[PDB]
Amino acid sequence: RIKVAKPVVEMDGDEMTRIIWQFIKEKLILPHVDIQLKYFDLGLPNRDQTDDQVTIDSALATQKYSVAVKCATITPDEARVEEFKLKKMWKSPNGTIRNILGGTVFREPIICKNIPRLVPGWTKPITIGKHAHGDQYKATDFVADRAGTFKMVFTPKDGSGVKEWEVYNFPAGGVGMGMYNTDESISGFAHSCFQYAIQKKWPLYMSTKNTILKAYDGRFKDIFQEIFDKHYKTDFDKNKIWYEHRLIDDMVAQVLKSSGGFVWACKNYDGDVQSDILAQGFGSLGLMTSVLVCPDGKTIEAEAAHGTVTRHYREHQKGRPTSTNPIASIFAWTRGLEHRGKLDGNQDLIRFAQMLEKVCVETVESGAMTKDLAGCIHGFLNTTDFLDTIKSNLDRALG
Amino acid sequence: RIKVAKPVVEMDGDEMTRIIWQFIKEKLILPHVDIQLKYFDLGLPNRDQTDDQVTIDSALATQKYSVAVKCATITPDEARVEEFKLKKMWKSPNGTIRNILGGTVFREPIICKNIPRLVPGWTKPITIGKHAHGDQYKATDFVADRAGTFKMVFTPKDGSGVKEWEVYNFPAGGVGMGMYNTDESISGFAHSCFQYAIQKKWPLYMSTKNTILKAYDGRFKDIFQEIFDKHYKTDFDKNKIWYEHRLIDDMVAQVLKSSGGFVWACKNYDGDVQSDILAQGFGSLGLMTSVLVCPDGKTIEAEAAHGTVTRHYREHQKGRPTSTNPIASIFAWTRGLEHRGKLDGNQDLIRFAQMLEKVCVETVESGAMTKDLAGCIHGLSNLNEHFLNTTDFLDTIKSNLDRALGR
Ligand SMILES: NC(=O)C1=CN([C@@H]2O[C@H](COP(=O)(O)OP(=O)(O)OC[C@H]3O[C@@H](n4cnc5c(N)ncnc54)[C@H](OP(=O)(O)O)[C@@H]3O)[C@@H](O)[C@H]2O)C=CC1
Ligand SMILES: NC(=O)C1=CN([C@@H]2O[C@H](COP(=O)(O)OP(=O)(O)OC[C@H]3O[C@@H](n4cnc5c(N)ncnc54)[C@H](OP(=O)(O)O)[C@@H]3O)[C@@H](O)[C@H]2O)C=CC1
Repeated sequence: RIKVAKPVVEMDGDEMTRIIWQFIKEKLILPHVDIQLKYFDLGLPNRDQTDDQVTIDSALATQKYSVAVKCATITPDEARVEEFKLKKMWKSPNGTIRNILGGTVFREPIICKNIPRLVPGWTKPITIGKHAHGDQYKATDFVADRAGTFKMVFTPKDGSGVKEWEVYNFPAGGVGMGMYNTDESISGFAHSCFQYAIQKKWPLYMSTKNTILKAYDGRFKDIFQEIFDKHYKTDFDKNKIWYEHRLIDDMVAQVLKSSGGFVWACKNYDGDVQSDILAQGFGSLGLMTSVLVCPDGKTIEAEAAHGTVTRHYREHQKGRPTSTNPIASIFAWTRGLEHRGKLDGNQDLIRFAQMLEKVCVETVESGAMTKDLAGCIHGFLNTTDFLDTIKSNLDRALG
Repeated sequence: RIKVAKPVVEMDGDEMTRIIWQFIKEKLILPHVDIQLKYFDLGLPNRDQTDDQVTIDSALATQKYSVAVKCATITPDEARVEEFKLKKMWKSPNGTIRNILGGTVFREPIICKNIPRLVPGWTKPITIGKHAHGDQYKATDFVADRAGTFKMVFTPKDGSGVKEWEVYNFPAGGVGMGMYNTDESISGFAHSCFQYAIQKKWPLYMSTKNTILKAYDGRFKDIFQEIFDKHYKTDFDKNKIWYEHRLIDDMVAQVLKSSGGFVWACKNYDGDVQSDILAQGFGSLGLMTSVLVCPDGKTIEAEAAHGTVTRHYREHQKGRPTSTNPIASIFAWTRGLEHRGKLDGNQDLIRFAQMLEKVCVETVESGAMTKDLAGCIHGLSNLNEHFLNTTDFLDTIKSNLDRALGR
């Protein structure tokens, strides 16, 4: 049992992933790792009870202890309010955490040699660098229930000329929203993508729709171009790599037609959508890592890219067995452990974390998998039996 | 030559598509069809000169004559202002036309039997119903060059409680934007998708990110669900089909692992992105139709889903040969002519439009194709011997159409 000097922030979640998480912690991590966990229940009942304070606390603890492992959580809508008897529609915990921590979320597939791809052309993996700040996740939206003028107004701190924009004169009912991003957050996002692309010796592509959002998306295009020209142009030339900005509509088709082997800088929203296309295309949502790398180059939050997988939980609620892939949730733990071991200089912790990752891949390659992966092969084991095979193979590998 | 009583609005465009468009009109349409064409040059130099009035005018003309055929156009940014030396960064002509006309843009692949898919699982076609109004296309965005507060003001016209929301307090430089949609536009978009799904006898899926944009995306989900329960539940139930709302992140993955055969209602932005994933996955951006179906159920605007193909035009400008797929552009004319034929009752125009569509598919199926398609068969890196260049391919279309008209 490996002794761990510093703690790891643990963010418990919801539904099917909460079930998988409990097994990982109690049967895969804690039996072989003497680790202190700063436990934060990000389960929807606890978030409602604490009036979403538990979310902010888990993020501040992450900034403090440098490492977080997050279970998928429910982002409530009108239907969840009825289902859980909530006080209100709480903001996305992911949105709250990412806005507090900041940075770039790096997402990439967990490759298994035996799993056929839905996109055979993708011979090499692709990494998405998703901007973790602002945009839709920090937007203010409303229902306009009558006629009225929708205006935007920017009042500078320096008391210069007040700017005013008439967005829309509503003739009747509708919807409106406002959102923002900062030069400093875009800069940190840009630096992280150029640094990762150099490290991988891979070209970097950044996508926007600047032809439409000329000022909003144009700033992303401008900031990335400026930073490349000043700090990374020479390094990119030395490593025989390149940087290119493409329109999102073009980029997505370019990706699908490609053979992989590149870094893709995505805006916040595109990052979510496109990483799920990548994860599915390579094999499954259960086969993708997701790591938030903060601008300080020390703090991380590892998670799965998928959700609480509600549809599989509904079957469980009926007493029926399920076939939910836990590998991504396992990799949230291992990636959080690898980083803990890297900071502490604990070679034993890194070695265990690398070994649990390897057992996951080996188990799939040995023909033991969940329905999502069996479907890739022919068009399988239940959740608990696949997890038991992981536990068996990890104990067998520990000797 | 087929006589046509009523006119069709023709919106000319830019770069590679403008060259292709000239051949289509002069060598494929006009030699066989006596039609009045309400011409509008939406070519970037002309838009600048007329201060973008030509765009507004073309859209008003489409409302009058019920049919428009549009060539892909450049939406200018800073780099285009430098290149063309423009008066300003003019708004998207598509955004402008789409917001005046309104409706849903229906996008689907043009299927060729011998073209291998990049997504082999897609054994049946998929139609995207793209909301053509509001959102990022009617957005107001800005660069905040200094610290300051960004707030939204909603002033009700009835004189009731004026509302305020502070979006952000900028500590330094940044970006801000505001956007909207209407209940009327969402309702019309909903009705169009449900009706098309019944017509196809296909289930309908609508995607949003309502968990994040609880009010904005929530309105789409609510309006679609309201309209389904009230007007289409029985019609869907009798036709063995269903309607389902999905989160966009789940939807895109569900689509990629599907075998096709459904209608996908997309919000404005997603509609563009996902249409290009669909087009590429089925074979090419050159093999997809795009038709704007207005709320009046009479007015349409047919186009290609792709852009002006700037990269291919940059090679053309160097004097080098290009291999650009004109089929999507040909289908924009055929769909416009097909609809003109339908409204007027002109069966000979309908049959010509259908014949020219048949020629396109048969030409590719005969092994005569552009680089994009040949690359599906032989690989984009290992190719010159397996594809025809642009004009050469177009000459093959011309020859095969002549041969088809012969019999
Ligand atoms: N970072 C986070 O915490 C995220 C949370 N969410 C939340 O999750 C909830 C459910 O959202 P939903 O849209 O269903 O998204 P999910 O990603 O939870 O599930 C969507 C579908 O993807 C497949 N899938 C996802 N994960 C796995 C897995 N581990 N193994 C096998 N298959 C998987 C399943 O497909 P099939 O049904 O075909 O088997 C599943 O029904 C919502 O409340 C949402 O707010 C959503 C995204 C991210
Ligand atoms: N509705 C409209 O009018 C639209 C206009 N635009 C405008 O088009 C311009 C260029 O935009 P861009 O981002 O390059 O998008 P395009 O769709 O014009 O081109 C992107 C790439 O897709 C492939 N492609 C697209 N169409 C064809 C075709 N007909 N035949 C063969 N290959 C094709 C080519 O790939 P490869 O390079 O690999 O051969 C091409 O370089 C911009 O000015 C933009 O504003 C963009 C979208 C829509």
